[PDB]
Amino acid sequence: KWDYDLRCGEYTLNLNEKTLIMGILNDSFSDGGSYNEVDAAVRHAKEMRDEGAHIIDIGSVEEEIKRVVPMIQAVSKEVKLPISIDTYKAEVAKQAIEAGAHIINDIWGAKAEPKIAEVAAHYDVPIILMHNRDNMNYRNLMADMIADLYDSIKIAKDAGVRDENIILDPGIGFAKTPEQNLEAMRNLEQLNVLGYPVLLGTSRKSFIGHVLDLPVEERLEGTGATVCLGIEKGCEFVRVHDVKEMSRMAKMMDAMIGK
Amino acid sequence: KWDYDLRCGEYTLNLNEKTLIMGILNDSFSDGGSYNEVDAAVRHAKEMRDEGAHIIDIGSVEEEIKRVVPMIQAVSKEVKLPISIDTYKAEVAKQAIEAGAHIINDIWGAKAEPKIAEVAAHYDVPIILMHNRDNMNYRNLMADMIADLYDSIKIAKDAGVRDENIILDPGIGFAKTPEQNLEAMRNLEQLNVLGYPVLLGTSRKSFIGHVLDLPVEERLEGTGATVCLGIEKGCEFVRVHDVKEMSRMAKMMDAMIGK
Ligand SMILES: Nc1nc2[nH]nc(CCC(=O)O)c(=O)c2c(=O)[nH]1
Ligand SMILES: Nc1nc2[nH]nc(CCC(=O)O)c(=O)c2c(=O)[nH]1
Repeated sequence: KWDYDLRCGEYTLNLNEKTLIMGILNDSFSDGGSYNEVDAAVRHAKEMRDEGAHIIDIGSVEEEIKRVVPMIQAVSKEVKLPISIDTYKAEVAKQAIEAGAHIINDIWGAKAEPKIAEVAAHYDVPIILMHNRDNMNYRNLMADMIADLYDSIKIAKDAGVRDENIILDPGIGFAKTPEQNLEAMRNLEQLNVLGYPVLLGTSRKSFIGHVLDLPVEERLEGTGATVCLGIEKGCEFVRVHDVKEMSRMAKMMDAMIGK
Repeated sequence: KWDYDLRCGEYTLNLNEKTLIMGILNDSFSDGGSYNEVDAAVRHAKEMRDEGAHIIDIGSVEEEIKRVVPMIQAVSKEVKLPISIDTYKAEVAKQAIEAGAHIINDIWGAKAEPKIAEVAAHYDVPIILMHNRDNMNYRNLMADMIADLYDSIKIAKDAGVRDENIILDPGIGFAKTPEQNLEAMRNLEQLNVLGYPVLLGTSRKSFIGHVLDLPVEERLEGTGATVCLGIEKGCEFVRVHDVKEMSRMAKMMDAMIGK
């Protein structure tokens, strides 16, 4: 039970009533801004909003800014929903919050560019710290993830990030072998000891294919399974591609566990 | 971990390698036997077999026999898979095992017709005892289910049913209000204390509709959720309509829990 709300500027996400669904949002001849790109992005944001999403996830440094900023301007204007920027770069994160993004989403947990934590602290936005490393050489998988995530928190907190603006992510499908991904899934509740909300990103990932022997477009039931087990282990967010399907699955879980 | 195998005549089901999927099998102008009925039933058994099922569930006393026997004769002849007979009637169960059914499936847990337990004992077949009662007046839901199931076991055991041929079923969607169905789902692990394999039948049931507000044909993600939570609480079998989808979901769960 959370004694606070996730504060994202205009919108506020309660962490107790339901599992929050973060939808993953989708051009040559262009460096960024086109009518085809930004319109296709808006149609997708609109659709995801209609089918249950609570957050929209939008994700060459000069290029990244000129691609992603126009998309954030449009979607935040036209879809009444908090937006997260999927970057590990300090400068891109700044840009995106300027252009209207509400939440930062760092796949390197402030280790790639520590200054990103300083960006987060400054704009007073929620930051997702995902587990990652440049190797798969674990002494004890869970004990090391928790160790590594903790170092991400230290960087965030030293930078002035408030406890309430910190969300953790086990980084499934990162620096982990098929068997190590399943181990983290099996032991996800361990992350709860750190005292922070947890986000789970497993949608359509490679290890589902390893188990089911099924290609990326055939991983819906597999995704569902990982979402269900994640919610049962106390996840606050799930980052999925199939918003309609996962929303229903999340909703039925919530009823059963009594969230 | 089970130190024995579920013995069903010609076929043997191991209870440790995977969650066993039981598929639910599907005429006017006829009292039983027609070419349309039994062929449509065989096509369905064949399909379910092809998409992951491990058991086929086939389910006016004179009528019941003349309807169900011809279907069992055909399916057991043409599909290499154990068959269960979904009845609570002693005479129908006898007939069906004579006609080739391998497992009895009693929705009244030997309380409607105690002589059915005697049928089961005699042919030495596995029997599923499902929780049921003629009222919803519970002191303590779980404590009462376990009490009631135990009385089913007493009838079975007095009749000569061996411990290894007994499987339990919480009887979700029976004698339980929408809120009581969710409570049993939340507390399913409690059934494990009785020492018997558990089968979970929640496919497309009314309470999924109550939660999701969705009609019977729109309850696939909801079913999945109940299956995933059930496997996580240690179910050995799931009784589902959507064999393709649930098999994949069962398989991905099994990988994650380490079954
Ligand atoms: N927080 C978080 N951010 C991500 N960004 N990008 C990716 C990669 C894109 C995709 O494969 O889903 C990802 O998996 C995650 C994640 O699991 N979690
Ligand atoms: N063991 C068992 N047998 C059944 N027979 N028939 C039914 C009813 C048919 C259907 O609605 O699925 C059932 O739900 C069960 C069950 O949940 N479990």
